[PDB]
Amino acid sequence: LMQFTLPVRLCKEIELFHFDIGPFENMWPGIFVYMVHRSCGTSCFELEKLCRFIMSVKKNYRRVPYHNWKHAVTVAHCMYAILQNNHTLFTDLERKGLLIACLCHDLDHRGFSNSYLQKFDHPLAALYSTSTMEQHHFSQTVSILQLEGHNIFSTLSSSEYEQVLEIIRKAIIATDLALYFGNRKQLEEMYQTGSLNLNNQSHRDRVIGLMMTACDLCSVTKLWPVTKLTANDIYAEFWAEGDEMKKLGIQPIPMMDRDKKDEVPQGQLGFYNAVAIPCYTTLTQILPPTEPLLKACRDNLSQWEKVIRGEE
Ligand SMILES: CCOC(=O)c1ncn(-c2cccc(Oc3cccc(-n4cnc(C(=O)OCC)c4C)c3)c2)c1C
Ligand SMILES: [Mg+2]
Ligand SMILES: [Zn+2]
Repeated sequence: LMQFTLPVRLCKEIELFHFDIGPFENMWPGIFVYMVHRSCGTSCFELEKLCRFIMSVKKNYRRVPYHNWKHAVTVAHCMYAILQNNHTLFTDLERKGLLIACLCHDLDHRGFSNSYLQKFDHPLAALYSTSTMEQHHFSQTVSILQLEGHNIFSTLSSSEYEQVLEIIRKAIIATDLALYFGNRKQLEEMYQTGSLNLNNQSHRDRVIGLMMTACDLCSVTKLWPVTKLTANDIYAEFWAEGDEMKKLGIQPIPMMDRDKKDEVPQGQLGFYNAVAIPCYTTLTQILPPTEPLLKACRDNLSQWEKVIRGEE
């Protein structure tokens, strides 16, 4: 009989795709609990275990400029919006798994790409040859679930448990944006040829993968001041990586070269055209009620075009 509630402006705005979770770090756990309770029910997780899990998840995000705890909770909130706008398309196990997958999807990120790990010769790049950080993030998720009093999935059968951990693994692996391009091409073709079948688990897998990319990129779907200030955070990481590439004797790609600051506007255009727009385009085709993510992304592309024209 303990319903989590938010102040009125949050209670209403949290249901919208463009909600920003705000700069009050200590409200993020309650925002997440509010979302699980509304998306899943007060019954899906024992509150004391969920609280302990969220707090260990928080502790295992690092204080990097972008791939931090705020990103975790932001990506969960977009997933919550998709789930609440497409109620009857998702299983009970999918609703439980996917908000958790989003909270956990960047666990123990260090602010460097899979590439940099591979060029540095980091031990994780020997353990996990592809989707290096993303296998690490799942591995950290499983480690936190196995802490005493942290198994939020305790109530599930042996079957359901294997099923949810497999939804989470695939969800997290899909956030490897190298995998996005092929996934979306396949989903586009299936949607157009009419072969797309949500009863085919393999198809559901691809659709959940696209939702994961959509949630992961959701900074591009926010109010322009959120979008622009978040871009400054992600380039802070990208340029520190470029600095590290130069320290290994490697000229970085332009996106990671702080000497090519000037070129950010045009690089955002490429990003919106090559990744973001197509991502939310295909998502809106498959799940019509996600359309506000596409429309917001398009709006933000047009703000980046204005930056380029010196109209800001
Ligand atoms: C918080 C906002 O999230 C982002 O901004 C974001 N999130 C992921 N990615 C990303 C990761 C890997 C490849 C990629 O894919 C693309 C695709 C097409 C263009 C680009 N691109 C972006 N900037 C430059 C650049 O040179 O800036 C110069 C400083 C270039 C080339 C990145 C895009 C970006 C840019
Ligand atoms: Mg990631
Ligand atoms: Zn992420």
